[PDB]
Amino acid sequence: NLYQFKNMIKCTVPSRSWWDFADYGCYCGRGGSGTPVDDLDRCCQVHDNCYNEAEKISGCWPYFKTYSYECSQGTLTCKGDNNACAASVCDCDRLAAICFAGAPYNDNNYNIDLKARCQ
Amino acid sequence: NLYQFKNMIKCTVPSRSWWDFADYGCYCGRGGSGTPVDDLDRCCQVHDNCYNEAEKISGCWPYFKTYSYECSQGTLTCKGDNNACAASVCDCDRLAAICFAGAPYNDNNYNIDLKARCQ
Amino acid sequence: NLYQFKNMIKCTVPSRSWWDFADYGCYCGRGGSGTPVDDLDRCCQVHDNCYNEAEKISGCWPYFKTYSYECSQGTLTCKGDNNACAASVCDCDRLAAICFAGAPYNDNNYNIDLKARCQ
Ligand code: NA
Ligand code: NA
Ligand code: NA
Repeated sequence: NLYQFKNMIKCTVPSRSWWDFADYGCYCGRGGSGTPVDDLDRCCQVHDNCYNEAEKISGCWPYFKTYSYECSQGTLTCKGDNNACAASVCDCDRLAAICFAGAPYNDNNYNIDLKARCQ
Repeated sequence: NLYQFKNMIKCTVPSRSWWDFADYGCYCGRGGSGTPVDDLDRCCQVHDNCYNEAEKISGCWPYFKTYSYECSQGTLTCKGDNNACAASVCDCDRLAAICFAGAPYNDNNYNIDLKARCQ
Repeated sequence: NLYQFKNMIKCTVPSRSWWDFADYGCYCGRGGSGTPVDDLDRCCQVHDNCYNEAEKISGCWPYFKTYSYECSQGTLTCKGDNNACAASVCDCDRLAAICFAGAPYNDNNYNIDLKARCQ
């Protein structure tokens, strides 16, 4: 669910706010089209594609679905007790959190004009 | 709930992204005031008024309430097993999805400046 | 939960829309950094800090957590039947609703450019 994704992010990028990732580029936190602005934005595009695949499971609603994971400080693991939807969503969140940790953050791509940059 | 509304939209307007409707005009996806910018925006205003009416039912929370509906490809139906809140919310979502299918989409009303257009 | 906070606001500031508070300053409805733009924005900053403290309770997710409160027209009370997470979240929402009622609303701080005002 949304809060668990937020906490995963806090596990891997403890210095940045969840808000820095909530409105970046063409895909982070909002938007589903256009050319990704930079590598971080690409991470968000992959995450978006990942959630769309999980939504194919009947009744699977990513932002609302609770799952079992663990952050053993810096390290993320999706636990084996998860159902199909949970496990899928947990995987999507995990991979994105790790993707966000490696990508550089360009302050200029924060809170951009979707009409001007997103195709 | 939010995901079911998203899927209703995908049933009736399969070509557009849910994101195209999430930030349009003065009423689509956000905002509750000002003069609607075009016919599509009017659809969103009617939907907003519809959710406010459903919220009069104790404990009825539109974006969170799950309901029974079906999309038999292009066609939408709210199933008879729904409680009062569910049935109401399902109706609101159904009528808007169909409204969105007929209204033309003006690219210029996407992600507008609420301060500049919304009274 | 989100809808209950919205209703608390409607209890204390019946004249304004929930939307007027959903995108104001650096902290209302979104953003977690920068210098608060005015007293209303400070209310939102305190509310944000309050939710972060409640999130320390295992499994406590503010926007999703349902609680027991009552609005006896103008007056707000968090009922004694709430668990730790509920009671905390209810308190955060109550204090903010009352804070919003006293602070003046500056139309110029609505839907601002986060890049330009938020540090
Ligand atoms: Na690159
Ligand atoms: Na017309
Ligand atoms: Na002051």
